[PDB]
Amino acid sequence: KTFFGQPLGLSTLFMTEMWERFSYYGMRAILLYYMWFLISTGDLHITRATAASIMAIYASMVYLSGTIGGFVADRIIGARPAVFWGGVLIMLGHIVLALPFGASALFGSIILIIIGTGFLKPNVSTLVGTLYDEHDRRRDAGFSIFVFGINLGAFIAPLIVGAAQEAAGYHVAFSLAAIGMFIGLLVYYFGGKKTLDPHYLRPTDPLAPEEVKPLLVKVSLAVAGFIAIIVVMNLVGWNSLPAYINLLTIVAIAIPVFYFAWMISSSTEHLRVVSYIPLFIAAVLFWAIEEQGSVVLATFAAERVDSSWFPVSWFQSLNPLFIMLYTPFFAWLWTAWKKNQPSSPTKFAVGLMFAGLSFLLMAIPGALYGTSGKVSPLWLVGSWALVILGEMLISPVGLSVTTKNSQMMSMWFLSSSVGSALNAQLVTLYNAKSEVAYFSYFGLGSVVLGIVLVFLSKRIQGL
Ligand SMILES: CCCCCCC/C=C/CCCCCC(=O)OC[C@@H](O)CO
Ligand SMILES: CCCCCCC/C=C\CCCCCC(=O)OC[C@@H](O)CO
Ligand SMILES: CCCCCCC/C=C\CCCCCC(=O)OC[C@@H](O)CO
Ligand SMILES: CCCCCCC/C=C\CCCCCC(=O)OC[C@H](O)CO
Ligand SMILES: CCCCCCC/C=C\CCCCCC(=O)OC[C@H](O)CO
Ligand SMILES: CCCCCCC/C=C\CCCCCC(=O)OC[C@H](O)CO
Repeated sequence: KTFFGQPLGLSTLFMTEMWERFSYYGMRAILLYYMWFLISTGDLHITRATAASIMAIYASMVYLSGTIGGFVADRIIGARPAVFWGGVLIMLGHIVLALPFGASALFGSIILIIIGTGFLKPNVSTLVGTLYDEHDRRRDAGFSIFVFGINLGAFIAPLIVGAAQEAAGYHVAFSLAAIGMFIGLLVYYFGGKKTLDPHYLRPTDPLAPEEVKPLLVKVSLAVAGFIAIIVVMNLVGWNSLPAYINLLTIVAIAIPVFYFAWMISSSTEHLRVVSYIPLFIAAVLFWAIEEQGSVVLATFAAERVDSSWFPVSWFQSLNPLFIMLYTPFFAWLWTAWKKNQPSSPTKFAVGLMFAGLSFLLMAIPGALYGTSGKVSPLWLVGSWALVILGEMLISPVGLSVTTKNSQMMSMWFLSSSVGSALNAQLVTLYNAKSEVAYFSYFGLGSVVLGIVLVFLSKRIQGL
């Protein structure tokens, strides 16, 4: 008796992540429109450009805390309570938005989910591995099934939460995301006791008595500095929301920049570290375009599409839908393609070009029909079809390339945060008048950088 040939404990983690992703993407399917609504009622005193910028840097920070939660579980609290309390914090963030408050609660909600997701996201995946003994061949299949639950929860969420918003408003819709995470907690708590190893109720590499003080020193310096920077900013008058967004952008980009300067400074090993830079650049750019689906394309869906008969947030389901459609294809493909399968950097290259083609595609309707009318939903369908096609190329191979150390490995995960941070800047350039320029410009540029990468793709391979 199994769960698709896997240990029964996988079903518990399948359900857990499905409902967490449900809560996350259900919220992000409507959060932008929600901010638009608050602005329209004079409740939220920002521009739409700023609102969209918030979406991007919010994503960026969620990914950033994700690279930290694994450490916290392994060394301090344990993987299983990390997931649980991470879940509680996520639920609370959604609770906060369900309350009769308005713009005043946006910050508290965002902070809660950033921290909570950071605790839950990397450690659920960790617990999936713990189901299999070392050298169990089912491991790949198991993680593949787990990912399917992630995509599934991301697919039904905008459909259900978006419908709820249309029916009963934002506060009810947000409460459904909260309920979703709660379901995840229910199945996780009572399901984990039955099948998860008690070993992971505690940290696996707990701090040694001599390790505690320098860690405390380390984290307290970082906080002190961060606080100091925020102090100076307010003194010199750089205390607007765009200013803080710029600060987090800087932090998000400085972290990998420092790591690269750190590695390159500290002979044969070296060339590869330099060799990874164009790949890391290609990763950031792909994620940038891909992350804009919930921001720029969300705006385009709400303003430029004949979507009078269905909740416009439903467009956010296309991303995980195409992932699920493409997945069993590429599974077969990389297997059947035995003879001369492309290298990992080529995938990176072609992947970025596809993401670039997705934006180029979106430039056509405005150039052909103008940007004052509305166009068919199919333009967006085609765009997501393309960029997900690019994801199938670069995503399954991403951590594979970069692992050919500990900070270096984290940097694949950070490419997601940096592309999103870059988005916090670029996304403010998009509007009705600049639409055709925006898409063409960043579309062509991405393709060319993919063109460059394929030229470079052999030297890097050999290394
Ligand atoms: C792997 C999939 C490849 C997909 C790439 C591109 C395919 C889809 C392109 C979208 C064509 C636009 C649809 C035009 C249409 O239906 O007519 C409506 C007209 O009013 C235009 O707004
Ligand atoms: C919120 C809905 C779930 C019901 C749980 C009620 C218990 C309330 C407080 C105590 C919870 C601490 C649990 C920590 C933990 O590691 O749980 C995970 C493990 O037991 C199962 O996977
Ligand atoms: C451990 C408990 C988890 C419970 C999750 C939270 C959900 C429970 C109740 C949801 C509240 C519904 C929203 C109330 C509301 O004001 O709706 C909108 C109203 O203003 C008019 O449309
Ligand atoms: C199995 C492959 C099927 C699709 C081929 C891949 C993409 C190549 C070309 C797609 C079309 C490019 C955009 C042009 C376009 O949609 O024009 C539409 C009309 O202008 C709308 O009335
Ligand atoms: C592999 C996909 C191939 C798809 C078909 C080729 C697409 C090439 C260019 C499409 C964009 C052309 C739009 C028309 C346009 O902008 O006209 C401009 C006029 O001068 C404006 O007054
Ligand atoms: C399906 C595969 C790839 C399809 C994408 C091919 C599209 C080719 C070029 C993108 C759009 C062309 C730019 C149009 C343009 O800049 O003209 C200016 C407008 O008239 C006004 O802004």
